[PDB]
Amino acid sequence: PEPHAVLYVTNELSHIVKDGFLPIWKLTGDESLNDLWLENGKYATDVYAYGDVSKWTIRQLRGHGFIFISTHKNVQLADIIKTVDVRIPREVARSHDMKAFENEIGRRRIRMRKGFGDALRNYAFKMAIEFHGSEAETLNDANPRLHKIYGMPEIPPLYMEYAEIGTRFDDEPTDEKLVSMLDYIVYSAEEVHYIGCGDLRTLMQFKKRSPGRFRRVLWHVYDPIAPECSDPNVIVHNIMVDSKKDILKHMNFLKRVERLFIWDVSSDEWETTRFAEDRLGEEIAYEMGGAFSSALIKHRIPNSKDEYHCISTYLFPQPGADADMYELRNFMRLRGYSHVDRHMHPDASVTKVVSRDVRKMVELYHGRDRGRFLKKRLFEHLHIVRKNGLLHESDEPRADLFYLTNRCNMGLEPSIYEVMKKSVIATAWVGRAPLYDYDDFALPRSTVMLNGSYRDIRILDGNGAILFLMWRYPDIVKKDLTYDPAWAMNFAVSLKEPIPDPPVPDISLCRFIGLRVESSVLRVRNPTDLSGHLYVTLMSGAYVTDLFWWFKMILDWSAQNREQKLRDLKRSAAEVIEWVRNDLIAALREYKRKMGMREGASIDSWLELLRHL
Ligand SMILES: Nc1nc2c(ncn2[C@@H]2O[C@H](COP(=O)(O)OP(=O)(O)OP(=O)(O)OC[C@H]3O[C@@H](n4cnc5c(=O)[nH]c(N)nc54)[C@H](O)[C@@H]3O)[C@@H](O)[C@H]2O)c(=O)[nH]1
Ligand SMILES: Nc1nc2[nH]cnc2c(=O)[nH]1
Ligand SMILES: Nc1nc2[nH]cnc2c(=O)[nH]1
Repeated sequence: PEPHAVLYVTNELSHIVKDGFLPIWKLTGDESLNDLWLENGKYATDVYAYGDVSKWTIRQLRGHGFIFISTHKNVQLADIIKTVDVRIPREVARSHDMKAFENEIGRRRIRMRKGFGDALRNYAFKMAIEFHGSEAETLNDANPRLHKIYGMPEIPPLYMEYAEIGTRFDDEPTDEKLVSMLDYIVYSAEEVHYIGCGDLRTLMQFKKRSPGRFRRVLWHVYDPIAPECSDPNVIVHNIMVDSKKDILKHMNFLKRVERLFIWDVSSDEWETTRFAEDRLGEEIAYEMGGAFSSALIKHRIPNSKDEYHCISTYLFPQPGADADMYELRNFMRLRGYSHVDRHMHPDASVTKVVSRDVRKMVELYHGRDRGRFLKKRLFEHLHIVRKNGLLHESDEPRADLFYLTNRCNMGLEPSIYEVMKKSVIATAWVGRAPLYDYDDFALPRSTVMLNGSYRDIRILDGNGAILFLMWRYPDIVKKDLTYDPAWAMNFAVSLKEPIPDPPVPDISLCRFIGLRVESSVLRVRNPTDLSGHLYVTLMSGAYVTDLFWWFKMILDWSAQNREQKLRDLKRSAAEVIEWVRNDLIAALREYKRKMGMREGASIDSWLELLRHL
């Protein structure tokens, strides 16, 4: 709503910037500390800035909201040598088009959006066990043997009891049929019996394509026509399969593992054959309900039958499958050991299918130039546990990311805070901007700042948090990590996180950019320094910082002593950019004087924590 980035460019690139209609800061590397804070403090939109920034650290530069743009991969600093955030392609200078240039900045900038979410996420796999409002991404980096991934993802087209279908959505071309099958089924199974594995280009491309989850799986692959395989996680079977005795002989019962059953089998004048192949695929699985958690059985749709039977949990259109291709896969969940609790997905049973309702089903969702999102929601739906955060009570520690402030959750604020009162790490939208690509609403910053900050719960804006995690967990969040601080500040981040001893006023906490431009706007629109300094932060709802800690840094920490207090920075490897109980309590009084009801206990709670400490 207010937060900007400084789009710092390098020298060769500078001259053009001068053309476009956004403001240009200019340096001049001297410039004492307190210049950059008052200058930067001017610009209300994003800016461009060029010139010598030798002397500064990075955290110092990110705290200002710098984004680094050059023809070069990097740029000298005082802290370290920072990988350029946005690299302009040569020709796409050069040529000085101002628009091509700017247009260029934005893309990468949205490409940057992931970096942020990532560091965060990455912290939480270092911390939490439950995850709520998850998706394919959080899935993608989950250790399924430890993490516990929940949410309510948007559900794919299914046949069962039961139809409702479709309805149709836009989609995109994806990995070929068979591979793209593997793609959504293989998430947590430790062992995989693949019946009918053919020439194997299938399975092999899966490896050459997504190697990790290939390699943490054991693969029995049954087929007469199957080749040899050097890969030692691939016990290859050249027997053909009519029974479960062909599969049983090859399992270790002394050890509990999640096993997966994939049946994809067809022979070489009509084809009941085709049929009693699939049925068997299934039957063999069904007998072995007891060992497998799952079955991705092939299921071609008959010509000669108007409605038929089968044992199934779900039925669905396979992504990247040819339009004419009239074959859905059947998914059967089963009783048998699993790291993902699938009980919600009903215990695979007998199912009457109206061929034509299935016919239509292929007709909406199949097509070579489709499948991308289908695949997601298939994958998403199969391996996330359908549970709802605001409502769910956890015995273990949890993470609550980028789902809380979604438009579905509207008006149920109370719960949201209760979450943030005890989530390892959760996040809320706060940005008051237009603001494309993102569908959330935002919380009054003030309200966040006050409900949010607890003894255990640290309450920063996204950037603030990034800075903090850099400073506290330097190798969950490398200093070099590319992210966009502007955007990072449309987020409110909470962390189960002790206030520092000593409460050193590190950038991660103490940034407050443009608080002066912020203040005077106040006075001319709704009128009425450390005392007032506080009132603004709240009145502005430009800022989301950790009240508690900030408090505790003032009275317990500053002053104290110029001498004795830097020193306790050194040391705490902290750093800064700006270089009494009776004051603050008035701030509060005045603030809620201007806002009964529309807040905020609490306040009351906060006041009565000074008038006690
Ligand atoms: N190695 C090997 N594999 C075989 C063989 N036959 C089928 N497959 C396996 O069938 C899968 C899908 O085939 P495709 O999608 O081309 O067609 P289907 O197998 O249904 O065709 P099929 O029923 O065997 O042939 C008759 C024709 O019916 C046509 N058809 C038209 N409308 C429909 C419909 O509504 N439903 C079905 N099932 N078929 C329809 C199909 O296009 C098809 O060409 C292939 O991936 C392969 O694994 C074979 O002889 N050798
Ligand atoms: N910043 C950000 N990163 C993400 N990574 C995946 N989803 C998101 C998101 O909504 N925001
Ligand atoms: N099946 C599947 N779908 C995805 N959608 C985005 N990433 C993935 C992935 O790794 N697997």
